[PDB]
Amino acid sequence: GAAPAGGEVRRVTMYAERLAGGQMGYGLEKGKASIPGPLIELNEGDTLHVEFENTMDVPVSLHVHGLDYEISSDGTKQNKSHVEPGGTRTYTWRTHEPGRRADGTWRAGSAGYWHYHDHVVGTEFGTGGIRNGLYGPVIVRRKGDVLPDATHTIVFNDMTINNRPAHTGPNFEATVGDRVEIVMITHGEYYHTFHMHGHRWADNRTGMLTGPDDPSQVIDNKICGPADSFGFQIIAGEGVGAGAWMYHCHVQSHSDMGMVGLFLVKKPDGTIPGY
Amino acid sequence: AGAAPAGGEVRRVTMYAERLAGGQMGYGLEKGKASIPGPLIELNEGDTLHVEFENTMDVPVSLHVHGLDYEISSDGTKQNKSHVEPGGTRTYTWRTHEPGRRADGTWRAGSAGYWHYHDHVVGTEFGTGGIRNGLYGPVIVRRKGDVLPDATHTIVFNDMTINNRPAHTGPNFEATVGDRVEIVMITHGEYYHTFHMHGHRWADNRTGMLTGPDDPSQVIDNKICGPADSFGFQIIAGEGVGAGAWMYHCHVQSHSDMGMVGLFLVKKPDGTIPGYDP
Amino acid sequence: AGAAPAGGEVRRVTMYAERLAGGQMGYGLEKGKASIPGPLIELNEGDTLHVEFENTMDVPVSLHVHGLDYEISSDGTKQNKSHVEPGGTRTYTWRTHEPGRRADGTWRAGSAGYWHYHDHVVGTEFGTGGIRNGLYGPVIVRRKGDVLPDATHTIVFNDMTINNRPAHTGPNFEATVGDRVEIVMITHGEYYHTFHMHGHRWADNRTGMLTGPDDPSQVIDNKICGPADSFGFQIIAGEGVGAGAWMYHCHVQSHSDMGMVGLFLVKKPDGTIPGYDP
Ligand SMILES: [Cu+2]
Ligand SMILES: [Cu+2]
Ligand SMILES: [Cu+2]
Ligand SMILES: [Cu+2]
Ligand SMILES: [Cu+2]
Ligand SMILES: [Cu+2]
Ligand SMILES: [O]
Repeated sequence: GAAPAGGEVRRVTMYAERLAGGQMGYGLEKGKASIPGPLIELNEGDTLHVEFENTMDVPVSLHVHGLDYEISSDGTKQNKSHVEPGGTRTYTWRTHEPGRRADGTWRAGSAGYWHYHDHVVGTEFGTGGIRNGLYGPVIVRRKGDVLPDATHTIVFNDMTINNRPAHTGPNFEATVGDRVEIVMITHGEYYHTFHMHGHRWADNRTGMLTGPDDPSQVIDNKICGPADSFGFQIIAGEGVGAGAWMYHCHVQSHSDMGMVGLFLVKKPDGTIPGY
Repeated sequence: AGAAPAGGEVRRVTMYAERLAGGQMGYGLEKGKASIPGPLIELNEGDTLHVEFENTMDVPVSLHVHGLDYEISSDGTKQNKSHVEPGGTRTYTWRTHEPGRRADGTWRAGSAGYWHYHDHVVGTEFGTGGIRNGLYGPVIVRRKGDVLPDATHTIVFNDMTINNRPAHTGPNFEATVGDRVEIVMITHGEYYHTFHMHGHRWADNRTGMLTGPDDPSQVIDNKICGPADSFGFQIIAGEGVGAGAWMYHCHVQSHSDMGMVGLFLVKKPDGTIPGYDP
Repeated sequence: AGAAPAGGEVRRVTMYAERLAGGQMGYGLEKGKASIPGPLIELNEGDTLHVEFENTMDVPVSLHVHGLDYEISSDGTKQNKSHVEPGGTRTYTWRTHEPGRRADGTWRAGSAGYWHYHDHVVGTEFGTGGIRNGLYGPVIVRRKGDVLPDATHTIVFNDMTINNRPAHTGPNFEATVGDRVEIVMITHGEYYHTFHMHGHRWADNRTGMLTGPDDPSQVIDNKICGPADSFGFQIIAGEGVGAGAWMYHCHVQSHSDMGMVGLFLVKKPDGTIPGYDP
């Protein structure tokens, strides 16, 4: 389980659809929109052509963080790269490996925990579409990056997690020992502090120290604001064992009002103690 | 300088939750000795700590810890039946570990860092009322080799207060030029803050100081922080700037205007402070 | 083009505080040419700056700097008798230093970084009124060997404004594809912000560039920031993405909706911007 060298041109169809009760979501297939939208992952060097269709009765767009795009795939009304109702457009995202420039400085690669979202619904900064649920995670991996057993996306969108009703999680299940990858994105109006019980991570690209010389901070509590994105991998229950491990925003009124879910770590027989 | 040793001791300490003057509540290591912030707990990586906990209050209370190892039975949440009924007792166990290699080739981070414990049960199932009342405290886990300070001070931005104190009442912390001073900085509650120190700066990393010339960590004097963030650092008091009454404060402008200010009082060897009135 | 030299020279500038139209206030290096942000001040580690300061206004004002070394007499605070009366003058003295090894074996962090200065006295004793009015500016301290830019631009999030400008009025900055553009980014006031740049990214470290393949610093295009935070980076204009009208904005949704947006206009060599249609 280690990511390869990138460099493939790949193609994906994507759709924007209305969901129940005023919401809106991205999907890989019509009738399959989700909140958050589909996970996209790539290897540094890959190119991705998103053959995008707006099935909605209002204009919509797709704007991505981190990845390379020319201005024609900005996905903004300002640069006239939104999609009209019933319309179709191909968005192109590219990625690159790190390397030394001609001027001698080091050019950072595209790898990271990134995300895409709408930019034109409600306002010309996508305020309505993001509130409605038009956001999704993008993982760009670097060659040799350790691959996880599972990937789970947690989005703090105003006072919700993934636009869900308060105090309804979501929960994620794992088994003690699993290598679990979390992708953490924030949207909207408020700052938050994402906290996990039982587990901790490095505040750097991959969430893991690169070895004994990495001076990165090891934390279990990270402040974050609109359009911030980070990720990390942990070994479930490592050093702490099985249980219902809570994650939540640590802003006191936010947890109290429902920004909480469970990381359910099972013992090899499936049981979870005290839960 | 003096350095932390390797860890591995199994330790035991009694702790109590007591009601304090003015609606407050605090932790302490001996009866009648609770404080806000609670007592500084110091461990070397690999140490174990058994907290024999006693709740002397009329409300359930708990003890939850950041960053350290613990099993689900020491979660300190009502959700996993780990709170302490009024008058009750419970042994909370925290463990730590050193960094090292896993079979998968990845590096496992250690427990070292600037952590903190708080209540999870008073007021709400997230300790909102308990934190407000003052049930928080710092925990430092040291890695083998860490430089040891001449003194450690704990600054906690709890909502609009520093350490639950009234506006414009510090706390003030005294040192002499040349002292190696360790700040532990915790934030709690509802609001974001930015911690700023006049005349001093630190590295935004684990220890607060650069490991050497190849360390790319940013050097700052202003750090945004939100509820349950904890970071720490060590500075040489007055290094390159001299003695005097050096302000620390939140840099959110209405927060400093309203009293989130204290004084780092750096003295000359003779104990005086140039241009300052006690 | 080129690289920062080793610092060490003693320097002089005159700085003025002036009233500006619309109730604003600004600093400048020459009378009648105050600006918001204030004039950019550049030093190399080890340089000393003597600022002969004149307050041309009818209320007290001060000059306080982040990051740099100063004695308590150059704190710029009323609290330490370091403000300037109406009509008065005062020499503020800033020092900087190189990184190095201390006697007790630890590494002293240098002064290099993206810093800033601002008033501490107009409105409140934390300069709440001066900062609102526009009394802030950038200070760069470079390390020996730092790459130098083609151009430097200062972007200041001051409450719900950029550089005290009306909503949706920029500023816009122009480059040519391939230009090495430095950004100095400073936040002031009451609110937290998230600084976002379309089509470009940087490392969240001191220089904003990874020191090499061993640098673990995060790469981002969105940084949370709060009052008195300062960071900076250098980017290659259009690098890997080309020409266009690339927006930068605050990504807090209502903040962008209500004005906190500008444009990084990157031009082809012939000077055109494809599909720029204002
Ligand atoms: Cu929150
Ligand atoms: Cu965005
Ligand atoms: Cu504050
Ligand atoms: Cu907590
Ligand atoms: Cu903003
Ligand atoms: Cu300041
Ligand atoms: O955006």
